[PDB]
Parts: sequence; C-alpha cells; structure tokens
Amino acid sequence: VDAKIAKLMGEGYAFEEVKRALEIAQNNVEVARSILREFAFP
Repeated sequence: VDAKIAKLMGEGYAFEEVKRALEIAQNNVEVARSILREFAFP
C-alpha cells in the first residue's frame, strides 16, 4: 500500500483521496487511479 500511495501521489493526487480510492479499489492501483480520475473533486 505504501508503494501504491506513493505512486498515486507522485501522479499528483492528494493523500486522503488516494488512501480512500485505494480502500474502495481493494488496493488495485489501476482501479484506484480510475476512481480518482472519475470522482476526485475538483
């Protein structure tokens, strides 16, 4: 998870949205990324 959080924050996403997307995604990074793309606000 720590590598996955770092990957996604390195891509510009914020800490709390990253952790929650990973939770919903059951730690699938590709799925978490798709969640962030579709649903992050702004």
